[PDB]
Amino acid sequence: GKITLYEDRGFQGRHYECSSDHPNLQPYLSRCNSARVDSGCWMLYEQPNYSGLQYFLHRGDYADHQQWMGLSDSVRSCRLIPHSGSHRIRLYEREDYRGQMIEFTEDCSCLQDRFRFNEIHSLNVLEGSWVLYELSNYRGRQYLLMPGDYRRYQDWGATNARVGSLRRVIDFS
Repeated sequence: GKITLYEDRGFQGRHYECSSDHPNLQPYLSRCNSARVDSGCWMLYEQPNYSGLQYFLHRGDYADHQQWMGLSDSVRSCRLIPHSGSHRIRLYEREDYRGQMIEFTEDCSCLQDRFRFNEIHSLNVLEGSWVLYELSNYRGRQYLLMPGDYRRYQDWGATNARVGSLRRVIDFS
């Protein structure tokens, strides 16, 4: 994958290119107001070491941080999200894989049309990477999910269990 991050909007100003995870962009990039993703899928983070607010970017041209729903021009680390050639996830009503479970292999724009709960308390990412969204239609706080176990909502970086939609991490090209 390849991404170029720019200090000013419209692909202007000082910039920095990444082709792998970068845990601390601060020396190389003082702010981020636009990005061009040439390939791969990326998660931008407000704080170093993959912490703070998260934002999913795929291939394309993002002329303003608002296009990735960025709440500010602070981008201080980024992950190259591993490609996968399938997706499967189990979402659970309660912590520790308890209660009702609903399984997905495709995107879901409104979890509540499939599952009566406003919250998911644990999940198992069996195949591929996903972005979990606080709100329906891929809005609100974003949480990158990579293959592995998540016994509690705090394991995906959330401060509560609210979930509204779920998206596979896929490069269309």
